[PDB]
Amino acid sequence: SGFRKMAFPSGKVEGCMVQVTCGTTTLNGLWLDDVVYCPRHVICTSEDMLNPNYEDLLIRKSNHNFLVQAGNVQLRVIGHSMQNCVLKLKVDTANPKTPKYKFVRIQPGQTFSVLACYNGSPSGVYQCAMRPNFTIKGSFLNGSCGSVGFNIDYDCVSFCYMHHMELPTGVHAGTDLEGNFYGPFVDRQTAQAAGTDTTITVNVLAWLYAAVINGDRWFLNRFTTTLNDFNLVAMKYNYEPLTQDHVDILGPLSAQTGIAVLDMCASLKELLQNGMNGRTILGSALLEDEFTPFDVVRQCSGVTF
Amino acid sequence: SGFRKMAFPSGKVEGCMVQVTCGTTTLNGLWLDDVVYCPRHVICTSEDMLNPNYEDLLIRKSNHNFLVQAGNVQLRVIGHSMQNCVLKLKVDTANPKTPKYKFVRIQPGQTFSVLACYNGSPSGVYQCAMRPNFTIKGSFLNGSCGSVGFNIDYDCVSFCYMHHMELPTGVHAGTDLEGNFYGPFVDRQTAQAAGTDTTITVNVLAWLYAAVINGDRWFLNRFTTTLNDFNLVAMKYNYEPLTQDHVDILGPLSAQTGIAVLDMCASLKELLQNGMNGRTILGSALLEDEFTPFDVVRQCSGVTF
Ligand SMILES: [Cl-]
Repeated sequence: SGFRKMAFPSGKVEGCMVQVTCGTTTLNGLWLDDVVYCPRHVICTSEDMLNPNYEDLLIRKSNHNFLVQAGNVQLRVIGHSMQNCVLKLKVDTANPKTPKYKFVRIQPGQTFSVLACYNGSPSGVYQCAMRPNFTIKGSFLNGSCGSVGFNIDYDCVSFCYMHHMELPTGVHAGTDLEGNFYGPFVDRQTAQAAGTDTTITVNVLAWLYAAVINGDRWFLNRFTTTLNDFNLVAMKYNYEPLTQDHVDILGPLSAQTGIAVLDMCASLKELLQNGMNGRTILGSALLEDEFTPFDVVRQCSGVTF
Repeated sequence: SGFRKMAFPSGKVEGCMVQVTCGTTTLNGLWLDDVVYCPRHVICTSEDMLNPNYEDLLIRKSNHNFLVQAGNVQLRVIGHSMQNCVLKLKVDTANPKTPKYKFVRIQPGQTFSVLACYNGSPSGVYQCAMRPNFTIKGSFLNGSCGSVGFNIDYDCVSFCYMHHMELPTGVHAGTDLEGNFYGPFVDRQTAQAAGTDTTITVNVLAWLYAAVINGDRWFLNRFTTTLNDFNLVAMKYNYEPLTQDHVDILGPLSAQTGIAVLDMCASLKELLQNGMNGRTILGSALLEDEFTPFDVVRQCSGVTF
């Protein structure tokens, strides 16, 4: 029993964590086959970051200006290129430990695991989620850029994130592994605006579905509701509008528990209106929306990757 | 910035996760050099678990009855032995990926990371803590026995836990890697009693110290206190009594923040007496005691293992 914030096993991605240094700025990289993917603001100086002309700055750099080291071995950088907001550094060697992998642009609301790294050296792992406003609330210090997010399905590591910056709000922003920023964010140390975040409704209902499976059943009520009436309570509380596709995604869970989705929506409706009353569901005095219905089926199924 | 529940990089321990099967019961193992350490209730049947005579049961087993497989390769079990509540199975081979390691019996209150495994296949990782009553609140399903807890310091993997059973309370119990159960628990499917747990005080004060470093400063007050008066508020709320050694351990943090320990104890004292008032500290509406003062210095220092 028990529901905890679980993260995918990090070993496969650890082997690909390298260190890239251009000038004084040193950040992390990801070595898959003969390319080392790193954030492109490695080429900026201390006075370039408010508005860098990344093109001209890179035109001054050559291959030998980039210093890639996969731990203690140094890699001969034989090509350099810029895709969007990342640098793709061809190298003479292919990572012997290159996992079977795929690059993916996850949809807002889907969860992944971060291997927070500093100087190419893995430090630890934790599960973060792409918020509706394309931000992630994680744990990053200066030198964490390049730390990639990822999922693991059976044997494939589907990389989906790379940390780039910390926003004024305290949350963080990154790109996919093609360099396209999640959200409206650009890699320049400017005051950027993270939109009014919302609360992933399909994920709070799935974490409540988990509590029922793990003993916490006090929220379950006699009431019911309509999909539109819970969406009127939702809009008040700045929750994500619920669709029929959410109901169908939460179906497998709704059957293992025998509770209808719209019934669980009444129990949710009534937790928002009357609060928590000092009680705890699955160990939290708040409502948790960082578990997708797959994370709930997975931990309550004993999946192995 | 940001404080998240981080877990050590799992790669080094993943290579040592194997599968041990005796009869129908299949559980996980840990392969370090030429020994495979697994929970000893692998030898029990469906009608042996209320009160197994582990000695006689093992006397009927031989080496060939144990079926160890490190993934797809099968290991020739050449010796079998019982240390306390674990089985130590000598094998013809040494794990090529055996990390530098040490077995450790952690003290109640210290934290470690669990690589929850099923059928020898790592599933995911998360940070758990040995509660004052020698229980751990984690995420375990049938088949998770053998999942080892561990810490990583620079390069050494200091294994400290192995999951054995789920208690009636819903929490879980395990052993060190010598087989000695943490707590009063015996490996027999009986109704066992987890003592009245307490709240790790040195760890709530360190997670509050973290909030100050990461922006949350509303709990900080003008009041102060004595070490004995906060221990009288502590005993009321079933918190762990605070000692001078706790104060000295929280010293490095108290200096980076400029706030005295006993001052933070007044802010704590006043969160217990008047509650949280619906506010959140570092993202939780409760008080978190699963971060040791090292976990706070580590995440706010960018350590790399
Ligand atoms: Cl909480």
